[PDB]
Amino acid sequence: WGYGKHNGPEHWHKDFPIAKGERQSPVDIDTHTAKYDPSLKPLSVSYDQATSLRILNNGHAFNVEFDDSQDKAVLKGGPLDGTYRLIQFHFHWGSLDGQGSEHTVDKKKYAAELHLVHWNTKYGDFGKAVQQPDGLAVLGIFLKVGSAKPGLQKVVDVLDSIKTKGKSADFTNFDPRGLLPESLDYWTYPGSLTTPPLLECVTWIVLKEPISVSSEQVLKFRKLNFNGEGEPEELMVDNWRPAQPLKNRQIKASFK
Ligand SMILES: Nc1ccc2c(c1)S(=O)(=O)NC2=O
Ligand SMILES: [Zn+2]
Repeated sequence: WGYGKHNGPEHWHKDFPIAKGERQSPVDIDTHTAKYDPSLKPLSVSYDQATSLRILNNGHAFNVEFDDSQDKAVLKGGPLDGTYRLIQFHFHWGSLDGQGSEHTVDKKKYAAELHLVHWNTKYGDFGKAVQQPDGLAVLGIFLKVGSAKPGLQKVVDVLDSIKTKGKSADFTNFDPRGLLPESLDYWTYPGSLTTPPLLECVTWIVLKEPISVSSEQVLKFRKLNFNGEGEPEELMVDNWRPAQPLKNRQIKASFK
């Protein structure tokens, strides 16, 4: 599986039949269909004690990994019951500034989308959490091209060291608060992982307010490679799944 013609999203259902399931992600967020829920509590993002460890090119995206062996960076509140622990973040992006996000907003595609992945601590570890319908909470943040995001630049600068699949680099003392917009207003709905195995385990929490990154920052994302060292260069671009049918679901908004 990957993102090309021959093994991209339209093919994934053959190995992963859940691809055509009842709660697949991403979706288009139709802002005028979403229901404002005055009872959704504010989101609590508690990243003070976050301990970043490593950055890895996995052949599909790059992942910034965290020490999740204790409650140190956690998401609570909003639509969530209990405490969800940050494990990793990664992005999805385009070959052009006009595409790259997975979620869309009134069919608008952003240049990229950040996903901060958390697991429900009632399930003990990530692997058990993904078997549960409320196992994960993914905080999704859109990226638009404009001004640079200074809190992204440490990431951008290490990409050269992980150009190809399987490469990793120590990535300590990275503060993911630097990647958040000002507002924590959000939409939320029940969905899935957006890559195989496409498990239907996610509560999505998608911020309304995009962050702005520079063109130069996103260009550096686009210099990464899907292939391994020594193989023909296939640029890591357009690593996004397109919108899937909403089916029998409701999107709730935290704001009017
Ligand atoms: N645990 C996860 C593993 C991979 C992915 C996700 C979660 S995502 O945030 O749905 N987008 C993904 O690629
Ligand atoms: Zn993702």
